[PDB]
Amino acid sequence: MTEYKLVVVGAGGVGKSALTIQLIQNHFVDEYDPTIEDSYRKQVVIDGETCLLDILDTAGQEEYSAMRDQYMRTGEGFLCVFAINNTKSFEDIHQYREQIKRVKDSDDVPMVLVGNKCDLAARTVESRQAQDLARSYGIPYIETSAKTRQGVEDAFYTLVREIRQH
Ligand SMILES: Nc1nc2c(ncn2[C@@H]2O[C@H](COP(=O)(O)OP(=O)(O)NP(=O)(O)O)[C@@H](O)[C@H]2O)c(=O)[nH]1
Ligand SMILES: [Ca+2]
Ligand SMILES: [Ca+2]
Ligand SMILES: [Mg+2]
Ligand SMILES: [Mg+2]
Repeated sequence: MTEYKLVVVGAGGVGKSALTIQLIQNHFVDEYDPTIEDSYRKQVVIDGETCLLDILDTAGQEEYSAMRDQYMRTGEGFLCVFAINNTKSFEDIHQYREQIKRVKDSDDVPMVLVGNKCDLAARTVESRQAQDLARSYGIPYIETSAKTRQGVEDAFYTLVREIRQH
């Protein structure tokens, strides 16, 4: 069947793991255990197509930045995650986009910009600001909460649909 290689990237603590685990395992991870690099695989039906999602859950802790080139090489689509209550994490997105862009040598890499933790009220990144960033990359912006499940399937499925447009 069709395999889609997704890679989840973004600053430490933005909820990359919580998002992936919510998608794959249907529960919310409340505790914070920084990730080195984990893999998840699951067969799902997306728009009538039975396919395999191979998802790489990457490290946001900057001390592991050396591992980025490797995973950006293999991945087919990238979920670029920031947290809506973390302005620095939003600012950090460009550095992830730029590296993906360099590694793929393409201004046309399947990506989705994700504003996570939308269940929290301490918002410092307004939807419109993120929409604008995404528009500049030519990609969708989707808000999510790994806690409530809001937008979680939408984000990952949209990334699959972006890979399909390429
Ligand atoms: N309220 C709320 N908390 C969230 C959400 N997503 C993640 N968190 C919380 O934020 C913390 C960090 O989540 P985690 O998924 O570990 O982040 P990460 O981006 O994978 N970190 P790392 O880059 O170090 O691997 C955890 O306490 C988790 O419960 C969300 O949507 N809402
Ligand atoms: Ca829990
Ligand atoms: Ca682009
Ligand atoms: Mg993690
Ligand atoms: Mg502001």
